[PDB]
Amino acid sequence: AGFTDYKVADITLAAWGRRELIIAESEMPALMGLRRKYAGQQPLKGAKILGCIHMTIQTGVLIETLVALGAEVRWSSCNIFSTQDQAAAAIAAAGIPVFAWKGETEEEYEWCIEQTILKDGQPWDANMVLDDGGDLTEILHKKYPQMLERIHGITEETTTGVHRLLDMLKNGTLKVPAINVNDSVTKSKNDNKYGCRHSLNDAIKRGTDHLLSGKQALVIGYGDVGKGSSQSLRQEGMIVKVAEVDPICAMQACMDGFEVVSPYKNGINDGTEASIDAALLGKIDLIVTTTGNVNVCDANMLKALKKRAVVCNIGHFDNEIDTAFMRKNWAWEEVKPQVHKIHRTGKDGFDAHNDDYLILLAEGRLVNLGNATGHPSRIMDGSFANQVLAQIHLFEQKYADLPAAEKAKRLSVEVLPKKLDEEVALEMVKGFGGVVTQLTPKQAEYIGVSVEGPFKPDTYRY
Amino acid sequence: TPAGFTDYKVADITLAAWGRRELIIAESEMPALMGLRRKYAGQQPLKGAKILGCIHMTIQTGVLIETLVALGAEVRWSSCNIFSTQDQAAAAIAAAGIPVFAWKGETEEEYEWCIEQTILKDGQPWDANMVLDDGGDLTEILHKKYPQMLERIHGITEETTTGVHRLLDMLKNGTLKVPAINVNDSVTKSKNDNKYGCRHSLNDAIKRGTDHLLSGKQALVIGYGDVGKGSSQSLRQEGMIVKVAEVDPICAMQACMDGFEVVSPYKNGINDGTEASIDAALLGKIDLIVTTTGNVNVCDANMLKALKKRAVVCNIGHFDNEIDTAFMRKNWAWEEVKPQVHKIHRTGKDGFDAHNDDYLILLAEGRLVNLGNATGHPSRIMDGSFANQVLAQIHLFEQKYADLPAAEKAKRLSVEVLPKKLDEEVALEMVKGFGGVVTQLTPKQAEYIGVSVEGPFKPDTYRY
Amino acid sequence: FTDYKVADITLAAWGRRELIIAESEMPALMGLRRKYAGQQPLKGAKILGCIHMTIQTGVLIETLVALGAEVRWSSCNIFSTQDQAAAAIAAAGIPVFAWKGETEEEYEWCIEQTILKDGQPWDANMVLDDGGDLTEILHKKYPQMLERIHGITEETTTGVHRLLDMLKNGTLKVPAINVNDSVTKSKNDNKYGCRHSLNDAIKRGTDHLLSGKQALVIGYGDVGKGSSQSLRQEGMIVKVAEVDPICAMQACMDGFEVVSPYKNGINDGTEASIDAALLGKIDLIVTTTGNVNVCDANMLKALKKRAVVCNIGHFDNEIDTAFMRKNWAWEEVKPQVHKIHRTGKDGFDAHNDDYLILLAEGRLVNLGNATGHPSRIMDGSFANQVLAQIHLFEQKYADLPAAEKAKRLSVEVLPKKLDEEVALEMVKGFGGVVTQLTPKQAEYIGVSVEGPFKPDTYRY
Amino acid sequence: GFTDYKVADITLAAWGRRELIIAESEMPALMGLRRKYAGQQPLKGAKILGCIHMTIQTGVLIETLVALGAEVRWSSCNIFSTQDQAAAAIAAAGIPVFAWKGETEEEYEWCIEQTILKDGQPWDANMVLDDGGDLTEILHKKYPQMLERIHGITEETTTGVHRLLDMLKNGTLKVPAINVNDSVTKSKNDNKYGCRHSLNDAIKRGTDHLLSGKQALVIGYGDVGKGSSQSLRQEGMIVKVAEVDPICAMQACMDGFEVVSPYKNGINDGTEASIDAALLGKIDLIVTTTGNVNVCDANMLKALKKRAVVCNIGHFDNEIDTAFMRKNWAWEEVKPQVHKIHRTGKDGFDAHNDDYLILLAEGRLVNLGNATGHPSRIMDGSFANQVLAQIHLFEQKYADLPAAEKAKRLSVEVLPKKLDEEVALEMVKGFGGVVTQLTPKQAEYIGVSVEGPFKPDTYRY
Ligand SMILES: NC(=O)c1ccc[n+]([C@@H]2O[C@H](COP(=O)([O-])OP(=O)(O)OC[C@H]3O[C@@H](n4cnc5c(N)ncnc54)[C@H](O)[C@@H]3O)[C@@H](O)[C@H]2O)c1
Ligand SMILES: NC(=O)c1ccc[n+]([C@@H]2O[C@H](COP(=O)([O-])OP(=O)(O)OC[C@H]3O[C@@H](n4cnc5c(N)ncnc54)[C@H](O)[C@@H]3O)[C@@H](O)[C@H]2O)c1
Ligand SMILES: NC(=O)c1ccc[n+]([C@@H]2O[C@H](COP(=O)([O-])OP(=O)(O)OC[C@H]3O[C@@H](n4cnc5c(N)ncnc54)[C@H](O)[C@@H]3O)[C@@H](O)[C@H]2O)c1
Ligand SMILES: NC(=O)c1ccc[n+]([C@@H]2O[C@H](COP(=O)([O-])OP(=O)(O)OC[C@H]3O[C@@H](n4cnc5c(N)ncnc54)[C@H](O)[C@@H]3O)[C@@H](O)[C@H]2O)c1
Ligand SMILES: Nc1ncnc2[nH]cnc12
Ligand SMILES: Nc1ncnc2[nH]cnc12
Ligand SMILES: [K+]
Ligand SMILES: [K+]
Ligand SMILES: [K+]
Ligand SMILES: [K+]
Repeated sequence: AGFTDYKVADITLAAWGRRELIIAESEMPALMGLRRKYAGQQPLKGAKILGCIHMTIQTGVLIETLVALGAEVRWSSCNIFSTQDQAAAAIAAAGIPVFAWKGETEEEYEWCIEQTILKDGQPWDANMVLDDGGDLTEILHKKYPQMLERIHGITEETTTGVHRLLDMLKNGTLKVPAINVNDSVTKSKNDNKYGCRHSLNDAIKRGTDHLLSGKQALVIGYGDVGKGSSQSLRQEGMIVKVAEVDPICAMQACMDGFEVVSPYKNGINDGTEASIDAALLGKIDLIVTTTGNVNVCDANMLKALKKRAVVCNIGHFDNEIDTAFMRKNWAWEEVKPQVHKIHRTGKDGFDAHNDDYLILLAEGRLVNLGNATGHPSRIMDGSFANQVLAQIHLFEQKYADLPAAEKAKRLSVEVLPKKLDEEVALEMVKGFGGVVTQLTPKQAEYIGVSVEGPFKPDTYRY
Repeated sequence: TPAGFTDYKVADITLAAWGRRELIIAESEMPALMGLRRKYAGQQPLKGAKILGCIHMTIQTGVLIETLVALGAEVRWSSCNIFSTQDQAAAAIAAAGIPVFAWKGETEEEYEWCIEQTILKDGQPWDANMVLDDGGDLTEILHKKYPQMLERIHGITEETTTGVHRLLDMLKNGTLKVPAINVNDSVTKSKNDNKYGCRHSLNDAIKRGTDHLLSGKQALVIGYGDVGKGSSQSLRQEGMIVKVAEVDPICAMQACMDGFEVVSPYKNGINDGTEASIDAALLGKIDLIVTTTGNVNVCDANMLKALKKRAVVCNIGHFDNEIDTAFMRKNWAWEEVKPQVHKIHRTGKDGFDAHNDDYLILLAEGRLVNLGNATGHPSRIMDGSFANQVLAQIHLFEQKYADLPAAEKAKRLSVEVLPKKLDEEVALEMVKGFGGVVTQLTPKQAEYIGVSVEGPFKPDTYRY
Repeated sequence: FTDYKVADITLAAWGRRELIIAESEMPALMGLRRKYAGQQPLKGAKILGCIHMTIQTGVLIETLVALGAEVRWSSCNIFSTQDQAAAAIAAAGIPVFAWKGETEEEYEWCIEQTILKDGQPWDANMVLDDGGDLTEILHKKYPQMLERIHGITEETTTGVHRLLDMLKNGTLKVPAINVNDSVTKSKNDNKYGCRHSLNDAIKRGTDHLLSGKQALVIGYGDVGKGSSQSLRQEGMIVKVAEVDPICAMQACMDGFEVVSPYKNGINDGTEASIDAALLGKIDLIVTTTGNVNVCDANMLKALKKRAVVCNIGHFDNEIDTAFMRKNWAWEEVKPQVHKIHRTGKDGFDAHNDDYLILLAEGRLVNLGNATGHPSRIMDGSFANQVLAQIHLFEQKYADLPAAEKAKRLSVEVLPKKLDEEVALEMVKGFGGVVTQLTPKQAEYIGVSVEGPFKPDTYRY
Repeated sequence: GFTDYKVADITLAAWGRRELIIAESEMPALMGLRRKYAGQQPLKGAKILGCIHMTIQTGVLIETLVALGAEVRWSSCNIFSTQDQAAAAIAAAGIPVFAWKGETEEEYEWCIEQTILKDGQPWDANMVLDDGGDLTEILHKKYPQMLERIHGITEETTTGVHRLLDMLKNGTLKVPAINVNDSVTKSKNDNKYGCRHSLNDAIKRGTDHLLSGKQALVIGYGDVGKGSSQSLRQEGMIVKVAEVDPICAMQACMDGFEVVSPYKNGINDGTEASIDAALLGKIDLIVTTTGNVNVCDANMLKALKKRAVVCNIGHFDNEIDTAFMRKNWAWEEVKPQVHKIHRTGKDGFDAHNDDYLILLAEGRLVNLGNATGHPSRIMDGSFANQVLAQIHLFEQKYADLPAAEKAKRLSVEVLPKKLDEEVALEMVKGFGGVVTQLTPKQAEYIGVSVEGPFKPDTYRY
C-alpha cells in the first residue's frame, strides 16, 4: 500500500507466485526449520542484505526466511533469463525491493543490480552481501568501496563466484570476508550434481520436446555439474560421451560407464580446423558445457557439429560457448523465447526449410534456469539453508566493526563447519521420510566420534 | 625358481603355472602399475628396500609384489585375511623365489603364524626397513611384539580405511613409531577401489556363494560411505530393492538422492539393545543384509533373530565384528554348504534338521565377502590402488626416516597422503587404459581457471 | 478461410516453425511423403480425424493431405491440444476445431464440427480415431454416414477395446485396423513415449524433485512399464500394482516391489481393506490401466498429505475425481494443477497442509501438463496410421455388395513386413546400422533376407 | 547296488543334495506343483527321456517329475553345462543320469544313447523332455520304432523349437510337441532375465575382468540379446548392439544402445574389406546371442582389438567360427573353459605375446560353461511349465490314438495363457508380491473374468 520500490514484469502474477511459494515451503524443510527455530530470536535483526541470485520461487523462500529472521533486503537476479516472473511479483507484492524479470537486456541487468545498491539515489546502508556468481561482489569492489567498509561479509553461492573470491583474496583486493557456501556437502554434492540431473533434461524437453533416448550426447566436463548433467542424459537413454581435462574426473567418468573423448585429435587444441575430430563431432546430437571455463565449445567445434544438433550451457556464464562467432557469421531464427535455430548457411537471411542449422538454448546462458525453472525446491533447500546459516554467522561476527588489526586476522574465505552441514542434511533426510540410525556409545567410541556428530574428519570427500 | 627355495608356505605349489598365466593377463589390465615398472626399473628406486607386506594374496597383489621387486626391493609377504588368498597367486609368487606365507582358509592361529614368518627369517628378525599393510595387523604386531624392528623401518604404507583409522589413533596417542602414507585417501584409491571395486565384486561374491537371483528381492545395506555406495549399486543394478541405513546424515542424504529409501533396523533409529527396539516388520522382509561400516556390531543378535527366514548375511567391511557371529556360534547350529557358505539354523544349538526352513545363509563366516567368496576387486581397479602403493613406498624409502637424527624425526612423524599431482598421474594412466582421451587446456584456458596446463587441476579441498 | 476454431490464429507462425523441426524428427512419416507423393493413394479420401491436436498430429495431418486426402479434425482430449499446432494447421486451410482447455461440451461440439460441413453431414469416407469417441458418435448419432465410410484406423488400446466390443456384439458398421498393436506402435509409443513424457509432465506441473520419493504405479502393461521407468530413472522408489500376474512378474524382475492398495489384494469396498500404512507413505500415484476406479475414494482418503495424483490412461475415470468434486475444496495453482483440500467442501485455509495435488483434473497427464510423446516416437505410430488409412481406403469397403461386406467386417492389424519397414526407418533416423543376413544365414534360420524376420507369434 | 549311471564323482552327492534343498526354497512354482499333484500321481506310468543341462535346477525338475510318478533317464544337452554335484545327487537318489562337466563330443553322444537304451535294448520310453533338439533328432533318425510309443516332446529352448517346426513343415515330426520356450514365464523370464543374471556372472568367473568403462558388442537383440545387453550395461559397459531385425534394432535404440554392424553399411561380402575394422578394433568384448550361424566370423575375429573376450550365449557353438581359430591360431589354456587364442600363428606361442583373444567355454553356452546358468528362482518358471507340459501330453496319450486322430493332433503348441498366469502368480508370491483382485465391476469394465486370463492371446507383454 504505497510500495513502489521494485521493478518486475507483471505485479498481477503475485497471487500465482504466492501459491507456488506455499507449496515450495512444504518442499524445503531445512529452510523452514531454520525459520521456525530462529524467528523468535531474530538473529538477522539489523542486517541489510544486498542479494543477487536467480529470482526463482526457491529464492523467494530464501528471501522470506531472511526477512522472517529480521533482515531487510534489496534483491536482483544474477542472470537475465533465470527469473520466474511470478516469484518476483510475489516478493514485490510483499513489500520487498526486487528488480528482476525474465528476459532482461544486459543494460537492464546492470540497472537492476544498481537499484539494489542505491536507495533514493544514494548508497543503501547495506551491511551484508549474498551473491551467486560474483557480479554484485565485483561491482561493489570496483564502484562502491566505501560501502564495503560497512559490510560484514559475503555469502557466495556457486563455484564460479568462489573462484573469483579466491582470486581477489590472493591478490589482496578482497575487502570483506566470505563464506564459500558452494562447498558445503549439502550444497556442492546436492545442488551442483543432483540439481542438474533433475533440471538439464527438463530444460531440453521444454525447449525442443526432443526425444533423448538413443541419441548421442557430448558433455564437456565432469565435475559436480558435469556428473549430474551426464546422468540427466544417460538416465533418459542417451549414449553419452564425456570430455575432461582433469584425469581424476575422467577416471570417474570411465568407471561410471561413459566413453571419454576429446573434441580435438589426441586432445591437442591448437586452434586449427585440422585438430577437430570431425568424425566424432559429426555424430553428436547434443553438446552440453559444464566447466566454468572459457571457449570449451569453440567456433571450429560448432562448424563441425552434426546438422540440427542442440547446443547448450549449464555452467554459470555464457562464454563456455563461442556464441559471439555465431552472431557474427550465422543467421538466427527464433523458434520461441530462449530457443534459436542458428543457420550455418550464412549471415544474411536463411531458408525457412534449411536443414543445416544448430539449435541453441537460452542463447548460451544457464540452460536449466533459462529454459525451465532450475533446480527443484527440495534440492535448493540444502543450498539455501547453508546460505541462511552463513548469513547468520558473518552478521554475528561483525567484521566491519573490528579494529584494523583484528580485521587482518579474519579476512578469509571459509566454509561452514561440518556439524552445520550435517544438521542441514538431517532435515533433508527427514523430509524424504528417511530414518537415520543413532550410534550407541560403544559404536561412537569405536570409530572415535560423538553420538551427535560430526561423523567424518574434515578430509572426507563423500 | 631359485635352487632349493623353501622359504614360503602355500596351499599347492602345482598351481604356480596357472597363477603365472593369470598374472600375465593382469599385467595387461594394470597399465598404471606396469607403467611405473617401465619408468622406474632402470633407476631401481627400491634397491636396498626390505619390505614386509601384509595384504590379500591375490593375483592383483602378485602384480604389485613383482613391481616392487622389479624396482629393486626384497619382500616377505602374508595375506591380511584368512580367506582372501587366491592359492594360484600365492603359488606363482612362491615359485618365483619370493617368500610368501598365505593360503585360502587359514585358521586364526595360522594367520598369525604367517605374519610372524614374514617378520622372522631363519628364526631371527629380518632386517626389514619398510612396511606395506592393509588393515593394520602387521603394523600392530610390529609395534606391540617387535618394537626394536621399527628402529630400522623408514615408513608404513597403509591400504585401507580401517588401517588408517588405527594409525591416526596411534598418532594421536603418541604410539606410532614411524611415519606413514595414507594410501586409502588418494582419489584413485578411495573413490575407485572402495566404491567401484565393491560394485564389481559384491554381487560377484553373492552369486558364487549362493547362485541366488538378486532381482526383485529386498536388500539392506548398513552404511553408505565409499564401500556402502558401491555395495548398494552392486545390488541395485541387479534389480534389488535396496534400502540403506546410516548414522551420518550427509551420507544418508546422498542415499536418498541416489534413489534409495533410508531406514533404520531400530524403531526411530534408537538402538537400546532390546528386541522391542527392532523394526520386526522391516527386518522380516529383508532377503539380504550387507555390512559396510568399519564399525562394530551393526548387524546385531536381535537383528539376526528378526531377519526373514533364509536371508543371506554378509560383511564387506574389513573385519568380521560388523556382524555378531559370536552370538550365532554360541546359540545356533552351523551347516556347511560348501567352503565359506554356511546355513545357520535358528532352531537351536546342538543339531539341526536337514530340511529345516528357519536358517540364515552366512557368507565367508562374516569375513570380507568379496575376497572370501569371489576374487575381490578386478585388476583394472586395483591398478590405481597399487600404483599409489608403489609411489608411496618409493617416497618413504627415499626419505630414510630411520637414518634421521631424533630432532628431524619428530618433524616427520606423521600420516600423510600422496600429493594430488601423483594422484592425477595415476588416473591418467587408468583413463588411457580404457582408450580414453583427456583434453589438454590451452594456455588461455589454464589462465582462466588458475591452473597449470599440466595440473594439478583442483584445489586440495576438492571432493570429486 | 473460416472453417475452423482455434484458440489464437496468430500462433500459426510459431506452430509452423515447430512443424518444420518435427519433420526432421519423423523420418518414417517423411519417407511416406516422398514414397507415395506420385501415387496419391489417398486422392478422394475424406478423413474425419479425432486425435490430440499436437505438433506431431500436425505432421500426420499434412502427410495425409500430401498423399491426396481431405480432412476435418478435432482433438480426442480437452487438454491435449497444442494451440500453436492447431493454429498452424488452421492457417494452412485445413478444418480443425481444437484448443487446450475445452469444456466437455465444447469437446463434443468440436467433433460435431468435423462431422458437419455447412450444417449438413460431410461426405466423409474414412475415420481416424484415438480412444473411440468419434467412432461412437458416428454409430449412435450419425449411422447413415457410416454407409459411405470405408474404415476406421484406431490409435490406442482403449479405442481397440471398444471396437472389439462392438464387433462381438455385431454393432460395428465398418472395418477397422488396430494401429495400436503394431510393434512400432504399442512397444514404442505406449512404453517409451510415457517414459519420456510422464516425468516431463510432472516436472512442468509441480517442479517437484522426484528422486528419493515414493511412487505407486497402478498397472504394468505397456504404459505402466514406461511410466515406472520414467519415475525409476529419476531415482523414485517405485512400487507397482497389477491384477495380471504375468505383468507383475515382469515388474518384480525389472526391480520393483509389487504391492496392492488393498490388504491381501482384496478390494471389498470398505476403508478397512485399504493398506493405510502403505498409502500413507506414497508421494505420487499414477494410474495406467484403462480400467475404472483403480485409484478410488478410500485410496484418496488414505494417501500421504501433499501426494501428487495423476492418470496417464486414456480416460479420467481411473481416478474417482467425482468423489473429490463432491467432498473436497479445489484450489487452482495454475492451469491443469489443482490442490484438493481434504479439510472440507466449502472453502479452505490457504496454508492448509492436508491437500493432494491433482494434475490435468485426472485427464491424460503427459498431454495435459506437457506435450505428450516426442516427435521421433510418434513417427512410428503415425506412419502406421498413414499406411492403415491407405490400406482401408484402397479396399473400398463401402462400395462392396452386401454379401462381400460380411466377409470383410473385421478388426485387423497391419502385416509384420510393414511393421519392420517402419522400424527400419526409425533405426536409420538414429544413425543405426542394421546387418544384412548372408544367403546361408537366411537359409539357416528359415527367413527371407529381406524379412519378415519373426513368426507372427513373436512377442519381442 | 545301483550302477545305472555315469557321473564324474559320486562322492559330491551330499554337497549336491545340500544345494538341492536350498534350490527347492527358491522354486515355489515348481515345488507348488510337487505339493499339489503328489497325491494324484499324474505322471504314474510316464517314462521320460530327458536331455537338458544337468544343473541343480534341473535336479529339482527331475525330482518333481519323479515325485509326480514318472521314471526318467537323463543326460545333459551340452558338454560343459553339467554341475557335477547335481549329477551326483541325482545318481545317488537312484535315478539314471549320464552327465559330467567337460564331456567330449563322443561322450556326449554316448550319454544320450545311455538314456535311450537300457540293458542294451530300447527303453520303454513314452515321453521326451529336450533342450535344443539333439535327443529329438537322434530318436527321429535312429530310433523311429521308439517314437511310435512316445506321446510327445516338451522342448525348452528357441533353437529346439525351430528344429521342431522345420520337421513339422517337412512332414517328418513323428509325435506332437509343446513349445515350452514361448510361455511368457519362460521366454520373457528365462531367456531375458536369466541371461541378465548369468552372462556377467560367467565373464567374471572366467576372467575376473572389470567390465565398467569397456566397449561391448552384442550380436542380436532378441530375448537373449536383450538380457545379455542389460547384463553388460548394468555393469557400466558401453554396449553396442547388432541386429538383422529392424524391430529388434528399434528396441535397442530406444533402450539407449547404439546400433552398429560389424560390416561396412551392414553388407557382409565375405572379405576383409567389408569389415568395419575401426569399430572392431575398439571392442573389448563380443557376445553372440542369435541362434544363427557364423555371426562372429573369421574376418571379425581377425579385426578384433587385441585381448578382447569372445563368447557365445546362444544354444550352439557355431555362432562363432571357432573352427577357423583351431585351424590357424595357437590355443593356450588359462584354466578350464578359458583359452587364449594367439593370432601370431599355429605353431606355438610366446607366453608374453600381446596379440591374443580370450575365448570362453570354447564357444559353447557361456553362462552354463563358465558359471552355473540361470538362477533357481528364474528356472522355477521354465521348469513349472515343463512339468505341466509333460502332464498335458502324457494325459493326451497320442501314441494310443488311431491314425486318423493322430493326424488331427500332430502339432507344435504352447500352453494356454491360464497356466502361464498361474505359474507367474507363484513366482510373484515368491518375491512377496501382492497381486490385486479385480472387482466384479472392473472385470466387467475390461471384459475379463476375475480369475483371468487377463489378456488376449495376441498380447505381447
Ligand atoms: N546451472 C546450475 O544450476 C549450476 C549449479 C552449480 C554450478 N553451476 C556452475 O557450473 C560450473 C561448473 O561447476 P562445478 O561445481 O561443476 O565445477 P567443478 O570444478 O566441480 O567442475 C568443472 C569441471 O570442468 C572441467 N573442465 C575445465 N575446463 C575443461 C575443458 N576445456 N574441457 C573439459 N572439461 C573441462 C574441470 O576439470 C572440472 O572438473 C560453474 O560455472 C558453476 O558456477 C551451475
Ligand atoms: N571389501 C573391500 O574390498 C573393501 C575395500 C575398501 C575398504 N574396505 C573396508 O570397508 C569398511 C568401510 O570403508 P569405507 O571406505 O566405506 O569407510 P567410510 O568411512 O567411507 O564409510 C563407512 C560408513 O559407515 C557408516 N556407519 C558407521 N556406523 C554405522 C552404523 N552403526 N549404522 C550405519 N552406518 C554406519 C558411517 O557413517 C560411514 O559413512 C572399512 O572397514 C574399510 O577398511 C573394504
Ligand atoms: N497417455 C498416453 O500417451 C497413452 C499412450 C498409450 C496408451 N494410453 C492408454 O493407457 C491405457 C493403458 O494402455 P496399455 O497399452 O498399457 O494397456 P495394457 O493392457 O497393456 O495395460 C493395462 C494394464 O493395467 C492392468 N490393470 C487393469 N486393471 C488394474 C487394476 N485394478 N489394478 C492394477 N492393474 C490393473 C492390466 O492388467 C494391464 O496389464 C489405455 O487407456 C491406453 O489407451 C495412453
Ligand atoms: N544360454 C542360455 O541360457 C539361453 C537361454 C535361452 C535361449 N538360449 C538360446 O539363445 C539363442 C537366442 O534365443 P532367443 O530366444 O533370444 O531368440 P530370438 O529369436 O528372440 O533372438 C535372436 C535374435 O538374433 C537376431 N539375429 C539373427 N541373425 C543375426 C545376425 N547375423 N546378426 C545380428 N542379429 C542376428 C534375430 O534378428 C533375433 O532378434 C537360441 O539359440 C536359444 O536357444 C540360450
Ligand atoms: N531454482 C533455483 N533457484 C535459485 N538458484 C538456483 N540455482 C539453480 N537452480 C536454482
Ligand atoms: N504427441 C502426441 N501426439 C498425438 N498423440 C499422442 N499420444 C501421446 N502423445 C501424443
Ligand atoms: K524450480
Ligand atoms: K580379482
Ligand atoms: K510432443
Ligand atoms: K544356477
